[PDB]
Amino acid sequence: KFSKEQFDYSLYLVTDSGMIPEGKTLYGQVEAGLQNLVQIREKDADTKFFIEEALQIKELCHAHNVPLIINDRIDVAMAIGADGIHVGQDDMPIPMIRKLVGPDMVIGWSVGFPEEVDELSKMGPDMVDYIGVGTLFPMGTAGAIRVLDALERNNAHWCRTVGIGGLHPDNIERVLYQCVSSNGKRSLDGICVVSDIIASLDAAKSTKILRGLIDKTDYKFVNIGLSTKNSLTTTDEIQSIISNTLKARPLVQHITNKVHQNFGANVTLALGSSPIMSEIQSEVNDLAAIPHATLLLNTGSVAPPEMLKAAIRAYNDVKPIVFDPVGYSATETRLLLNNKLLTFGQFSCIKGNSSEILGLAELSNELLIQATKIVAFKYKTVAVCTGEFDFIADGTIEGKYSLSKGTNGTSVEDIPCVAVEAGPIEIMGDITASGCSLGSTIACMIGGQPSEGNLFHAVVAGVMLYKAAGKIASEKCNGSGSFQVELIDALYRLTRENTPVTWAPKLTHT
Amino acid sequence: KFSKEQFDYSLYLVTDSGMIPEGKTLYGQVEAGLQTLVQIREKDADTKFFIEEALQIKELCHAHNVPLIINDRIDVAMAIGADGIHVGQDDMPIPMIRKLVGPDMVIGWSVGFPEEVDELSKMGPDMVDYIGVGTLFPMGTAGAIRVLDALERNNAHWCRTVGIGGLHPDNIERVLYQCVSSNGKRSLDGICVVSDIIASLDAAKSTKILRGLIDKTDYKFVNIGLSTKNSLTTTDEIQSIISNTLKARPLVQHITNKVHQNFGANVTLALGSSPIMSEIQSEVNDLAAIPHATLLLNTGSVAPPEMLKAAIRAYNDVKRPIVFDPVGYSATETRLLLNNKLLTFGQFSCIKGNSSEILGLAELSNELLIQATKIVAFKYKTVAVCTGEFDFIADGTIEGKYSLSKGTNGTSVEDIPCVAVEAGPIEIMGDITASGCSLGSTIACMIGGQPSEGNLFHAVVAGVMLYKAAGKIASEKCNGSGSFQVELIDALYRLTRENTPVTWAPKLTHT
Amino acid sequence: KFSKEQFDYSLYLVTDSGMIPEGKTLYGQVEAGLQNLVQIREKDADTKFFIEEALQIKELCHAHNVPLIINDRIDVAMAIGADGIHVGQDDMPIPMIRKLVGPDMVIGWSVGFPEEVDELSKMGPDMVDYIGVGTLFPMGTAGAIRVLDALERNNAHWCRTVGIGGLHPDNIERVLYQCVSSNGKRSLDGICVVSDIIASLDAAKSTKILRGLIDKTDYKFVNIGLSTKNSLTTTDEIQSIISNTLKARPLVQHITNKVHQNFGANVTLALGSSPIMSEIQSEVNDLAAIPHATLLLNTGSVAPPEMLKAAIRAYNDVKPIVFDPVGYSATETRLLLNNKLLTFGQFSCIKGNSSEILGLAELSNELLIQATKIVAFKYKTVAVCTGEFDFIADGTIEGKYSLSKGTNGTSVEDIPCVAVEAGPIEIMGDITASGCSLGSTIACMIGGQPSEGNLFHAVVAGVMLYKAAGKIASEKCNGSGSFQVELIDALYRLTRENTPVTWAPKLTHT
Ligand SMILES: Nc1ncnc2c1ncn2[C@@H]1O[C@H](COP(=O)(O)OP(=O)(O)CP(=O)(O)O)[C@@H](O)[C@H]1O
Ligand SMILES: Nc1ncnc2c1ncn2[C@@H]1O[C@H](COP(=O)(O)OP(=O)(O)CP(=O)(O)O)[C@@H](O)[C@H]1O
Ligand SMILES: Nc1ncnc2c1ncn2[C@@H]1O[C@H](COP(=O)(O)OP(=O)(O)CP(=O)(O)O)[C@@H](O)[C@H]1O
Ligand SMILES: Cc1ncsc1CCO
Ligand SMILES: Cc1ncsc1CCO
Ligand SMILES: Cc1ncsc1CCO
Ligand SMILES: [Mg+2]
Ligand SMILES: [Mg+2]
Ligand SMILES: [Mg+2]
Repeated sequence: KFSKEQFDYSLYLVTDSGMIPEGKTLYGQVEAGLQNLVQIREKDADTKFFIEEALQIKELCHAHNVPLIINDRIDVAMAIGADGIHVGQDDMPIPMIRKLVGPDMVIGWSVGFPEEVDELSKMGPDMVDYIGVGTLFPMGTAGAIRVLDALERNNAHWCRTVGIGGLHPDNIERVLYQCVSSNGKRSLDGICVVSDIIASLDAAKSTKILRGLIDKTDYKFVNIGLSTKNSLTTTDEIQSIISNTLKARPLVQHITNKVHQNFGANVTLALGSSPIMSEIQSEVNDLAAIPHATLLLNTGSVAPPEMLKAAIRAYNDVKPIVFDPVGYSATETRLLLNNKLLTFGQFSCIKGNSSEILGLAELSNELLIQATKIVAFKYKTVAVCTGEFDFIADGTIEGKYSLSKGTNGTSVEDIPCVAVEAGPIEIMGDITASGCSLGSTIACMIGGQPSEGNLFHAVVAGVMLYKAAGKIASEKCNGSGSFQVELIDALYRLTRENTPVTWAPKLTHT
Repeated sequence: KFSKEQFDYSLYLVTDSGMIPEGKTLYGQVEAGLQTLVQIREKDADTKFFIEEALQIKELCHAHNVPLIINDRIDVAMAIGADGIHVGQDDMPIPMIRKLVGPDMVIGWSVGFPEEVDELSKMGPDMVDYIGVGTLFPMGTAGAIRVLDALERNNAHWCRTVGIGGLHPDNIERVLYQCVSSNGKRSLDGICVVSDIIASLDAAKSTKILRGLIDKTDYKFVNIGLSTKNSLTTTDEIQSIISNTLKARPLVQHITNKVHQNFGANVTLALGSSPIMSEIQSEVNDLAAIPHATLLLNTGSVAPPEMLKAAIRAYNDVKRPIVFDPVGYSATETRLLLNNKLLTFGQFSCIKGNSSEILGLAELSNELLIQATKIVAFKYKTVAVCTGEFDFIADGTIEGKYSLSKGTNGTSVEDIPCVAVEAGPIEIMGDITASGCSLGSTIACMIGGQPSEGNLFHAVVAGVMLYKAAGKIASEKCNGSGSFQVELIDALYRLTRENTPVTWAPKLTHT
Repeated sequence: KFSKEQFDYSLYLVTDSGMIPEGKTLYGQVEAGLQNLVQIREKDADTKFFIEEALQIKELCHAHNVPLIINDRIDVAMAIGADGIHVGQDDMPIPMIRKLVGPDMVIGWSVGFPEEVDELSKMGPDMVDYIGVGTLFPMGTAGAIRVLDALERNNAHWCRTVGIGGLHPDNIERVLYQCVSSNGKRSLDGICVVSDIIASLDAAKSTKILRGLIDKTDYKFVNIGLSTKNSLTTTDEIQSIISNTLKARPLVQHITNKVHQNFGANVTLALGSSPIMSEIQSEVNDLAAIPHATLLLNTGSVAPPEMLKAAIRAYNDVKPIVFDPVGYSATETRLLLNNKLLTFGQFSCIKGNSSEILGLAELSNELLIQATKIVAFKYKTVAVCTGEFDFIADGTIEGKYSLSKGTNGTSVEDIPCVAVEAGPIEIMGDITASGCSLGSTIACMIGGQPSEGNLFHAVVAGVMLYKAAGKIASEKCNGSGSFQVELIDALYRLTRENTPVTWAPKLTHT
């Protein structure tokens, strides 16, 4: 026997016999990754060849102290004395299954939505002693969290969790990283690979690899210091962020809709850094390669979800993206298109206005502080919420993740959030590409940071310089038209003078 | 719950959802059908829709007092208080299953070979409390008996049986009828039907029609007297037989190899009947419709199994008689197949072969040929003829009788009527070609002549004399091979027109 | 250099790069069969990869003392100093080629017809120093000989010959065997394999194999003594042929047209041996396997050339066929169908009447003796020519063949030919299947022979017993109809009495 409690879901290898590399058995693979938990899925063979393959492997496994788990069948295992069974949502009811296998056998369940964890919990312990969460990629992380959360809300502590579907080395760290509860108390208990150890020409190696990622603790997703800063941003600091980004001249690639095209192009080389509006898929790897490049990502744009994914990755592969979802919560179509981009990579910063920043937090004023803080954490990013008060929460937690210990209780309630204001300036809401352009700005700051830089300040820097240059234009203008041209000026000037002690905006604490 | 001893396998409906007539449910069909025993096959669906589906039906059955059985899915079975579970030769080991389901519950097993009945028995009672015999048609009856036998050679008296695979109304009586143990003590306990109640646009009526056949007990496969005759054929009888076939002038169609083409052509119109040598398919249904038609069937011939099955079926659809001459049952791999295959296309009125061929058909000296003839003629429910120095003529039709699992009231392969027709050494008879093909043409002509009140046995025995008779004569009147043949045909031509069987050379003994 | 005269064409390996078994080079193959002459054919690559592959191999070869020969090119070789070149009929003119490569270089030519050897010879020596004869199988042997003959008729002694196209172990002996001149002086100088050594998984082995066959001397094609008998057949002998074939009961399979079907069936078991008319392809191997089986082959029959080839081979594979070509020289279609069967296997005996026996000899009375003798030799068989005098020539030469030394001068003029007569019996020409039935007879004799038997006498036996039983019937009959039935009798009787001292026919010498 095994005790439910000795079940280590670290790296959970689920098989699919029909996809084995030639000149290699299944026993041959499952052995390799055993030397670096295991379930069997055979939804096709003869339930006798099933029982033979299963016994042959149940013994390999017990030699390594690891248990064995079976699929759609509740006859087989029983008949071969297996350690547990894992059924999908359209397989057999969870009560019936316990009535046969009785207490003492690990029961896996596939959970995609939360109405399912509400069920899972309306059954108590000794039924569903774990679950494999939805199908991340073919819902992604965002959905993984709606679940990890219905767990806490239901205090379902007995049930563990393993992430399943789409997992690879080119995305594992990220799944493990942003797949933490909303309260930060519960993360994922493990990962399920398939086409990664099974279909591998050398499963000795690949299993080592996926181990390297799984029990590391450090997702450095961007080459900029992620340390949690509690102390407001200091004049000397904003000053050096600018001095950096000027000395640096970040190449900021703009994938964006058409209105912001010219505007943001200037707002960029006004900040004294070169811009590139390229929506060509073959370049994305050549650009992201350039010394200080930085990616501005706008939604709505005329570009296809293929090339957006190509870029989000092209940069992540080299370690800093700024993402502007506009609207991202207006129409059905925008809703999708964003959520889909949001599973492609890991973003350095998500900047949105009060509608967008509530939509992402999953639907006033204190509210907007609660909200930015969610979105900052949920997507492990510095989130920015543009308004009369720009709020700037930091949810990156230094790049830390763990298995099922979550984050040392660092909820979506207690992360560093701030406030940048200079009172009523309605006439910033009456220019186009205004928020899109706070993006180009935030973006230039982040790009100019060196390794030892700090990501939070570079954003909090950007939001000042902009709110600052925005108070000015608003004064020196006759309306909208001129407002824009005086804003681009106020930026071109504010920066070359580089004397932050001047700047309009007051920086509070949330 | 049911007691194993309460399962009536009569009509055993095994489902397959993915073939339901539109504007009809499964419940919908399985309800007309319970107006016995039901099994549920879902080798595709979701184990959960499965379970819901299994429950919807378990009630339906229990309402008509009939039980339900699952398939491969032993868990589903347990899970829903299923009455039995039926698994295949490559599904879960029987032991394992009994370990989980434990006694009280029925276990079906798909059997097809005898090696499998042996295993079945080396496990004894309370394990496999019934089997489903192979796939009859896509092996056949021949190989259903091979198992029915191993079952009796292993007194596995607990194990019930059901025939399955290809079972339709155009072949159910034949299957029930010739699927009996070699000792005539055990027959099939019931039938499995699938495509025929389910895909029916009127399951209500298809179930009735399958009842009709299944518990009836009379397969009148040929429109001739099948009574078990025990007294030797009498001269008055062989005389009337001839008088009948002369006066009715039977049509004898000849599917036969190329040498026997002209020979038996004459041997036929020399027996006062007309011969057709047609291997045309379009025709068969037209010919076998002629008032006295009869089919003589040789092998090796150039025609395709397609047309042969076309023809065998043709005549059987109309209860007209078939004569079968399997050339070299073991001659060569290829012929072996061909024949074992045709032997499952219909119900023969007579099988005729030499010693080798009749040892081939009995399934491998002198007393031996009597035993063997009795076997071949019982196995395939027919009057079978082994030719040699002595011709032996066993009757195996048991009067067209069949029953369910009561087999045949203990009438084995050993105590059917077998006789014998010798007239001394005539070596010169096998030294002419188509001699056995031509004994057929004769047997074919004599059965052709028979009317309803006729009698199939005596009619075979008639032709075997007439032949061996004209055999003796031709031999005495020749000077070689070539001359022998022309004296034979002539001997026949004369013998009959004078029809005085008081004269004839050949002595009719008992086996 | 190599001297034309040191060129040993034993086993001539011509390449086709594009058909090499994986994990095996071409160098890798050509080496193997070198350790057990060689030409290169590359009608596709770049004439530079050609020149590299060629040099790489020209050196492998010279290490084994073997020369190298090239294909359609007269530039390459020259450029790579090769030992010879082999051009087809649609390649470059043979004069032009000599004008470039000049004397001293072996020039191969592909010759299929004889108008080509007439050309080949209208050029003298030093041009075409060899030829590869037609394309045997995809014309066959029969055509190989029309050529080997236009050689002699032209006394072209300089030119050697190699057989090419279709050669394999399952037919090599036969090609080498019946491919002898008409005068017996010149046989084939060697064989060309391709898809046999090149495409082989183990070319070490296969090259050994094709060597075993090539420089052996003994084609035992039938399990019956082939010795050349000069002494007429003796009564005691005919007597024992019968005693044998009766004691034996040969299973004689009859593939034949429909008229002879019944007749010959009797004429068979009259000779007290069992007959089988089977035209089913799946049986041919089961029958030919039976203790004393023997094949009767009739033309015209309703059977397809596929199943005829299946049988001719099925028997040859087990070692005795009797072949009756009727007509075989009437219509265009018959003409083909026969010539085609005549390349499928090796026949123990070819029985034909005076039209058929002239047609085969390639178009009176002395003539018919000259003719049967040709056909007997040409197809390395005992040929029988039915007439008023049945002639019986023996052209098997004991199963001997050699490379290019032919047969020790044993022409188509000087083989054992005889004559069986019993004067005018017109009424044998007025029954059907008469010659077809001499076949069934000849056939039963041959079948009953044991290893130590002799094939010539068994035929010469058959032709008596038949001419004998034919004189009788002709006497004891009223016309045709009865003639047949008294003939079948005379055979049934003649044999069981077995007292040859009686028999009508006189056996002369041709
Ligand atoms: N009433 C106000 N008072 C002070 N600043 C304001 C303001 N309204 C807008 N802003 C400033 O302008 C920026 C963006 O404007 P907004 O809140 O409308 O986002 P948005 O996504 O709608 C821009 P777009 O026009 O490209 O869609 C902010 O970052 C903020 O600093
Ligand atoms: N030695 C013998 N003595 C007496 N009768 C014999 C005999 N051999 C054959 N016969 C007779 O000839 C008929 C068939 O004999 P047999 O069975 O040996 O031929 P067969 O089946 O090989 C015919 P085919 O040539 O079509 O294959 C019978 O009616 C039988 O009585
Ligand atoms: N004028 C004659 N005198 C003696 N024998 C003769 C004869 N004419 C035919 N025969 C005999 O009959 C045999 C075959 O007859 P034939 O020479 O016509 O060959 P064939 O191919 O024409 C026969 P088929 O009728 O089957 O086509 C010979 O082997 C020979 O012994
Ligand atoms: C900066 C930029 N990026 C893509 S196009 C473009 C405009 C060239 O002036
Ligand atoms: C008897 C026969 N059968 C088909 S055709 C035929 C020829 C007519 O004498
Ligand atoms: C001898 C023979 N061969 C194939 S059929 C046949 C006729 C069966 O009497
Ligand atoms: Mg915006
Ligand atoms: Mg027979
Ligand atoms: Mg002929």
